[PDB]
Amino acid sequence: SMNSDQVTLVGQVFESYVSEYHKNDILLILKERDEDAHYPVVVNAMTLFETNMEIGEYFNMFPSEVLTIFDSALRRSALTILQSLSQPEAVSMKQNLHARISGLPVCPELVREHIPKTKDVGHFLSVTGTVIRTSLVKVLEFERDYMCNKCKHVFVIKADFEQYYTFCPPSSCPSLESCDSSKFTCLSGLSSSPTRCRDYQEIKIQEQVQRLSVGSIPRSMKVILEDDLVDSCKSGDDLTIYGIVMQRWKPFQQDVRAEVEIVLKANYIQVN
Ligand code: NA
Ligand SMILES: [Zn+2]
Repeated sequence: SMNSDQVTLVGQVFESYVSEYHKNDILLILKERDEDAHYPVVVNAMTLFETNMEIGEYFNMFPSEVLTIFDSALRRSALTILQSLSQPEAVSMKQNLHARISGLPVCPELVREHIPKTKDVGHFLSVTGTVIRTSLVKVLEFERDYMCNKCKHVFVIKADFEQYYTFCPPSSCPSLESCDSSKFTCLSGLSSSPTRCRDYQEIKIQEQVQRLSVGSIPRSMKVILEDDLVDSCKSGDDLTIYGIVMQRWKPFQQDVRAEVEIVLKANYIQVN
């Protein structure tokens, strides 16, 4: 992963870029009414990567974690802009901010007309295709709260995207004080204290045979939409999808056969 030295520089370069080129974009988000909704901030990667050389290297190396760092810099930039207003009570802070990457440097390794292959797993790139199928939006739980039997420390576990958002019970207390306790209790179903549930949607895109590069039989691909990306396209649209190539899988069981799948975890959708 990245050490604190690299995480600091990444967030600080992004924070200054946003606070200089997207000041009004954050102001409009702050001016919105619904505080629990998810709001995007769209950024041109090409212009961003030109301000700093290391930011583009870490992004292409650790896209998932760099995007997480970007979201932390958006909340700090939002709170700074909010505190600069003469009447900060006229707007409301928004905690669900997502950095959505658009405009990658145009090159064959990042902008694709074909379905990415196994070699491309883990990389952030764009795929252009046509929507052939959309599913209904589903509400899914992505985090579950637990507590320690010895310290009463409430912690959370993350649903594994690669295993279709399934949870695995831990056996180590992640409290600040080293607890040897392996006994924990599940608090997810006992109450609905938070609404930590996300919108989820699957679409199917296919290569466009009307393209010179696409041969006779086009291939298809599942794209996962989450948060504010759901309901952003319909069957028939021409989409350019920016995101991370990933593998979802289910192991063999007693009577069940295994299945592995290459999908695209969308980060931005551009309708053409
Ligand atoms: Na063709
Ligand atoms: Zn504990």
